[PDB]
Amino acid sequence: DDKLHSQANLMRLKSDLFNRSYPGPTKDDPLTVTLGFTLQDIVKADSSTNEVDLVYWEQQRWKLNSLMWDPNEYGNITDFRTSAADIWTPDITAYSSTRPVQVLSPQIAVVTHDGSVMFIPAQRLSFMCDPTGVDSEEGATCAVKFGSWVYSGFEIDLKTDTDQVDLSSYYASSKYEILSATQTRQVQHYSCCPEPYIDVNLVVKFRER
Amino acid sequence: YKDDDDKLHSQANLMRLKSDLFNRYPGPTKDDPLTVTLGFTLQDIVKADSSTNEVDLVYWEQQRWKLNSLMWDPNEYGNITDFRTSAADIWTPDITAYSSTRPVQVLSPQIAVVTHDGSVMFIPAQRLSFMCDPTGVDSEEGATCAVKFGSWVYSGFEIDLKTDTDQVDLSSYYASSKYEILSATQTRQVQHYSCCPEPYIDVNLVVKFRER
Amino acid sequence: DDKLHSQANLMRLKSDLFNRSYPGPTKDDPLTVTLGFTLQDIVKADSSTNEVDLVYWEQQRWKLNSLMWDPNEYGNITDFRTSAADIWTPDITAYSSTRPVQVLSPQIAVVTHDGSVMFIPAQRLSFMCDPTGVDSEEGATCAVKFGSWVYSGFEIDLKTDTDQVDLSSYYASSKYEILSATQTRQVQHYSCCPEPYIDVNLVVKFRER
Amino acid sequence: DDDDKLHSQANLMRLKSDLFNYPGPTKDDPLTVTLGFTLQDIVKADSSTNEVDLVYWEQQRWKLNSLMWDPNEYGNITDFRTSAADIWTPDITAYSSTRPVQVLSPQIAVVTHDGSVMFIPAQRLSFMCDPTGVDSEEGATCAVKFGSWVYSGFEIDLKTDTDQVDLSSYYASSKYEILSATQTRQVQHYSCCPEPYIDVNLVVKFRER
Amino acid sequence: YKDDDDKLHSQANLMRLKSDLFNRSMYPGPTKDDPLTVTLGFTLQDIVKADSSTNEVDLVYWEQQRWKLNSLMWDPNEYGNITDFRTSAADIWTPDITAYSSTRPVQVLSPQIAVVTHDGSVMFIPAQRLSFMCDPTGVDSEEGATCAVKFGSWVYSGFEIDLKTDTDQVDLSSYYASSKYEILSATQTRQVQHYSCCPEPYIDVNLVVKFRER
Ligand SMILES: c1cncc([C@H]2[C@@H]3C[C@H]4C[C@@H](C3)CN2C4)c1
Ligand SMILES: c1cncc([C@H]2[C@@H]3C[C@H]4C[C@@H](C3)CN2C4)c1
Repeated sequence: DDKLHSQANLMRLKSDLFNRSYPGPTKDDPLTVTLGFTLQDIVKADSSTNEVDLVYWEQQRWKLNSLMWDPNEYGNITDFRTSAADIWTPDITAYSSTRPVQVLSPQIAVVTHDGSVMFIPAQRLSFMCDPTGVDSEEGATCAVKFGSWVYSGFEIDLKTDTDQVDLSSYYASSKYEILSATQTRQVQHYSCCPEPYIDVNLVVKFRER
Repeated sequence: YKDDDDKLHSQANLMRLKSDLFNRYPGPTKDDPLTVTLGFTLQDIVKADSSTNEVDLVYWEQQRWKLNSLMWDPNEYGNITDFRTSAADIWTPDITAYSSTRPVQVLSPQIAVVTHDGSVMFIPAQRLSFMCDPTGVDSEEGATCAVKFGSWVYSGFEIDLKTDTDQVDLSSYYASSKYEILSATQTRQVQHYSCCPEPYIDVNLVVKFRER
Repeated sequence: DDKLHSQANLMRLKSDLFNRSYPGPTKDDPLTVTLGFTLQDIVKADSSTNEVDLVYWEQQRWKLNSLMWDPNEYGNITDFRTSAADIWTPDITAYSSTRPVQVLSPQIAVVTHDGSVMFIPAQRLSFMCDPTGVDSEEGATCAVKFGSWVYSGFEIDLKTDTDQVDLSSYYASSKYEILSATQTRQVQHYSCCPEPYIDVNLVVKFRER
Repeated sequence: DDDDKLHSQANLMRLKSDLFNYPGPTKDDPLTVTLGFTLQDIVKADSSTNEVDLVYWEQQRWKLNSLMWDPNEYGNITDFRTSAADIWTPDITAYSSTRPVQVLSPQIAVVTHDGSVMFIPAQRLSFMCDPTGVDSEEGATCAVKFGSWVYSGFEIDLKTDTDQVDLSSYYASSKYEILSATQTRQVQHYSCCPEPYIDVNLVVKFRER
Repeated sequence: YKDDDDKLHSQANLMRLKSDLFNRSMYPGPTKDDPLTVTLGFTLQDIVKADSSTNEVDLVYWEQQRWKLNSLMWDPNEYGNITDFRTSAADIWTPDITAYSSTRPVQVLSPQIAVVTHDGSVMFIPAQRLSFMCDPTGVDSEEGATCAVKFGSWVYSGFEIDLKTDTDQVDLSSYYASSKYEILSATQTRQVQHYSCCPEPYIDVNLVVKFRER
């Protein structure tokens, strides 16, 4: 019965939240998405096509008024897990991939009572990269931008929580050593559009182990 | 609390607009034809395979069209001038590469932008393998290949294709590609086939390239 | 208002047809499918596995009473488009593929007021084929049967409009040239089932350009 | 005649409606599945990974009281086709595959008025096999077992019509020729559990052509 | 006709049971207030391929998962003496156990069907092919090569899902006898680790395999 009670409280929360009266962000109702990368592995560097294959965890975080609740009204529940399909998620995309991203983890988000969401898909990505110099001490340098496909900086702003990519889980016996890995918010002016555009630029310098 | 009420207000206006529009288009017909504007942004020639004569491209395919049924007065909807929506929520054109050798791979979210004048813009990123003899790519002259894009089931009487320019946009071409672009054009072609009285329209993407 | 009139006539037509009171063909209500192939490219011939990859257009046509209408009753509309997934379509299958067929085009059918349906997918198909001889003047010959996977000749019959496969859209700079290509109706019996099954046999003779 | 075609069509729709308005087999309600293979091709024998790739047709038959009807009550209809998704199908699985099976045919089944079902998916299968000896006169030998993943012999009894694999469609210009192919029902008894477990062992001996 | 009725009878009893369990008023997954223990057991069937150009190895294994829920208990006496049943894994909550270092999406080789027993226990055993991060250097020597991959919930911390094994010993009794690689050693071990994202501990089972060319 006690177990039944906490389960009903959570079901009540989710029912309350998911039947509320979210169309995504707008210039009137903008959103900030925080991005951070945890680089696991540079799997392959193909010098015949200039593609490199990375494996990483991409941490996304955003906050929505419509996902807030007072834990006191819901049995002291302070967070819950739910399918990422149950909620709005941002359309963060690599801007220079050469193959569809392959998702390596379940698509499940953690929602917290302050309305914040954490969603961390693991991905394998092939992106445009010239690995010349990777067989040298200086190594090779490559970069890929991540951002919304269709929202401007007026509707979705981005930030990182740190400039430094998390290398604490980088595979110690990878074919490639990381010499440095940074992630930087960029502000772009494009001649085509009045709106500012924002991306996060992931830059990795690496060489053969 | 006032700030919260204002967000809900804007959110409610957008949901009312979307609800109004998606409860009101069966695709183009001879009586009601549609002009679709195409433009390519070429990002990369990834691979040129001389053993199979396939060449792989990455590009952004901009598609634009305008429907009366998607029009609205911003004054009636909280001054909203446009919105983002799933491409599955609206009709989209069946523009197809005519000489692909693999199903095209989509690299971007399939989300379109709709503006109050009824115009839609949809720009999927794609990787395409298509029929191309790369002979000469290892030379100053380079190699030349072409692929036509057009509707699968609509003739020129139902969908007219336009380009805004004959010049492919190369301002985002990957600087360290294995292949450099000598030229890239996109040309509207009107075709008359012996099989059928109705005219056909395609856009011919012609790319000249060589090893960097 | 005129445009809305045109559009309303089209929706009325599809509504009327879609709500009729077609379960597929039966022995009492058999169907004839016209099948035609147009070859675009022999992409690859693998002599290590005896698999060859072909790109082609497969033209399928059939006619249903239930899809007929009088254009006078419907604003003179003579035809319309529908997703192939929204109507019954014949389960035409290559008998000797070695990988799932890959679809290179939209799956959209054209329905005409006389009740005829035209569906023309572009496909890439890997099938069983020994390319020995392809580097000689006489080339190599291969064949693949196409037919309904589950309907016998008593429910689905097949016909061609011509025995000669159209080569005029064949890729002029393919690694392989076509020496001949024919398509022929065949009737076959298998131990599993008492009824005959119909196929169209595609026979292609080809060699290195 | 248009009325007659609608008549037979209505009869079929009525039948299907009646039938499609079963929790799987149980110890109290057991089911026999008959299996037979038609081996079409050994496509590939990979001595670098000890994987061999087979293309075959897997015939499955079983019968359910819930699918029976009197043809006299339904316009003399004696069978019909229906999507395999519309009915229960057995979970027959290869026990040593190394890749997900690739489906090469439409998933459509044939139901007969006696309640029997015939379902014959064409598949490409990679499975565990050491092809050592394949380039010799004696050839190589490989084996793979098929059976239910989750049902015991008290729920699903497996049977074959014949211990001979059907070779009547084996690709005559395969890279590999068949020396013999058998499909043998095996019953195993285990000390752990009161119920017996059943499989069909597919054994193929083959060599380079 | 009596037998036909009896069959219908047992079928109705099973459908009644399933309808009753799947409409209970609903298991929302584990929480800090209602935590769950998941037992894992690995059966290694084959090392298919070792790729020294990319340091990726491909395994085939069966991943046995077991857990128990109150909401899935019934009295067999109330349901025709039914003591267990099979059901699609989509009909029930299942744990999001994930390899932490795969390099390609895991491929499932077996039907997604679970077995539920009257005491509320569940057994789900998917067969999988996995590519993961692994340096095969040494595989062609007597000492062979050693690699490891962690398995754990992707989104549930140790406060919601505890993972356990029953044994250190990876089951090798169905390992392919003519594999390109023979297994020198295989162990499965529970671990607790912290990550940058969160303050909570996450639990994994570490699968360690020593292998060499046969
Ligand atoms: C009946 C039901 N499903 C499939 C079939 C198959 C069988 C194998 C092959 C030939 C014939 C028999 C029709 N078709 C293709 C028949
Ligand atoms: C919380 C929410 N989403 C994802 C996670 C990830 C994080 C990376 C990795 C380890 C740990 C932390 C759990 N899991 C896999 C935690």
